[PDB]
Amino acid sequence: DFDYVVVGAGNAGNVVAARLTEDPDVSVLVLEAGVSDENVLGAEAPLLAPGLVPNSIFDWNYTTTAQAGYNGRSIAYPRGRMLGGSSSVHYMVMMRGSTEDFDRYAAVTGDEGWNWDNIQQFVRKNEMVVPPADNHNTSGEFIPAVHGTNGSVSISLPGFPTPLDDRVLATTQEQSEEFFFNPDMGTGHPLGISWSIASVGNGQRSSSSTAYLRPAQSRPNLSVLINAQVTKLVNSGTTNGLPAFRCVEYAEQEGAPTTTVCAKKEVVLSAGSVGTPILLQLSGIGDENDLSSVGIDTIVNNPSVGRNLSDHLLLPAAFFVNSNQTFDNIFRDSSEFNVDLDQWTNTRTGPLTALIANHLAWLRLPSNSSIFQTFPDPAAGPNSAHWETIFSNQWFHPAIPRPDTGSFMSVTNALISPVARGDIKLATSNPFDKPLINPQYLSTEFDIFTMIQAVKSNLRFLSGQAWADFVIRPFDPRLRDPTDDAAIESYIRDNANTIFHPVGTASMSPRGASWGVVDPDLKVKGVDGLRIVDGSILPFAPNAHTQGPIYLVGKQGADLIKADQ
Ligand SMILES: Cc1cc2nc3c(=O)[nH]c(=O)nc-3n(C[C@H](O)[C@H](O)[C@H](O)COP(=O)(O)OP(=O)(O)OC[C@H]3O[C@@H](n4cnc5c(N)ncnc54)[C@H](O)[C@@H]3O)c2cc1C
Repeated sequence: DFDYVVVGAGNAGNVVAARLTEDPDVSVLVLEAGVSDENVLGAEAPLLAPGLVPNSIFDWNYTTTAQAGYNGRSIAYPRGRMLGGSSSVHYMVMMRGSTEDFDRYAAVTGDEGWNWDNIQQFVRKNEMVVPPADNHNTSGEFIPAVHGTNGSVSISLPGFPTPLDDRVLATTQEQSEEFFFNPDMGTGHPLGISWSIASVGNGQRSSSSTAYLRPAQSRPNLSVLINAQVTKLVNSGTTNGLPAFRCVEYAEQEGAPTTTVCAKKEVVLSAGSVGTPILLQLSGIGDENDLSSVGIDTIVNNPSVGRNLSDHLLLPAAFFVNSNQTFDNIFRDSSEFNVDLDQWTNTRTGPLTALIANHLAWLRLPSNSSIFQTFPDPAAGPNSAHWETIFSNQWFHPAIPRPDTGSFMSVTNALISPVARGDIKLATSNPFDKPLINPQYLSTEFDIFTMIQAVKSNLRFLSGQAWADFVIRPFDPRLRDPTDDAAIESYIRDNANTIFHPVGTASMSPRGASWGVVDPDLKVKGVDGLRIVDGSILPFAPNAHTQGPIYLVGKQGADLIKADQ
């Protein structure tokens, strides 16, 4: 049998599998619930990413419970269900977080190994900078010294330019008190307006399966099974005075017979922020009251399982623009799409290599904001963000289809420092039934107050000279008057959604602490022979879209595992 098993084949799970098998005497089995990523056009051409999920064979098809903060709406909660995990369906944007995120992870676990300086070594293992598809001069768009040159994931500057780029840059000069330029987020200082960097190499997706699992596939000590959903972690004995969890049961689908396999050393859960708590609950590790309400016997009582869920909420907003160079028609006119598909297929250049956004703004509330009279600042620290703004050359909205007429740019906000916390729980003890995902969006005065300010900021930005001949009007007339707080708040609660960055449902904490699910070396508290390496362990939302930090976790976690061999 195998030394390790390998719970999901995702953003962090593929790092662990590929790193452990560098040593030819260590065998790993990866169990992935989903299908192959191989020759899925929508997962290779960057521009086609938004279409892949939610309603599809590549998605788990999760939704949230009804949100009172969103006037009663449930929203889709997409997750990738295939080789590469969510790294095969994401928008490829790459950044690591602020220095304050990592120093706070160190301070709260007691382990200086997490921690901005000590983590930089993994950015170098993790990434290499390669040319943008259009091969433009990237001089002054990032700082080469703070990025990798030899690591596994290919990253680059935007591969196709847009009419927004020069206007964003001119706003950073016209409006520099509020919107100054940031040369590179890799400094650990996220604030300001920076050029996007994305996990794209040679005009296509660089994902965790392309970058780690595929090169490693010729190894005889690595084994990868797809269509293999783990349905139970099995309490396999008692070792080191604790219940041991080194066996798993897996099946192809509901109703099929289950296969049992064991690890000699450890089972590694890399099922992500939704997949990991629910699997623990299904195996009897979680809140005793919740488990017995659904007919499950508790083996380890730990109420932190599935709690402390943080996410970045999303606010979308489209504006009509005077332009024929937006990406909207690629999605409406088949001739145009096919001309750009041909160029992409033959040369890996043109519109299909384009990103969701070429520029990103990371922003704070004023130091004397009235909200601070009743909330302590929820930012990771004074050099970190309250919100983000993302500028796209088309219509972008997760819940409203692109209109048939009009050219658009969109201004999407993400709330980076929420006060809200939610949970993930079981509705039933059937591993094939969907979970109850309740992020509790806009359930605090800080969260709604900040999104109102975010909209006023968006409107000062679009009112600059650079936009005068370009922006015509908002798609939604509630975005016309920046002084009308009632109209703005109505807009936010009818439109806010998610930007897909859940963390925290299996939080790491100090050894012995009375909250958290894992120790700082990522071992499950109250159990022997089980380790968690994915997004679920991060105890706070970072200053980053979450592939960047999650790859660092995948990287320290592989080392943490080797250190106990
Ligand atoms: C539409 C969307 C857009 C996004 N946009 C971006 C972006 O631009 N940039 C960015 O940085 N982040 C983005 N994200 C964030 C990022 O993709 C995730 O935060 C991160 O990749 C997840 O890392 P992971 O290793 O925790 O989980 P995953 O990559 O989700 O992997 C978990 C794996 O576990 C498998 N699994 C789950 N349960 C089981 C089981 N019981 N048995 C077997 N297999 C199982 C899943 O099928 C999956 O393959 C996006 C995500 C989505 C859904």
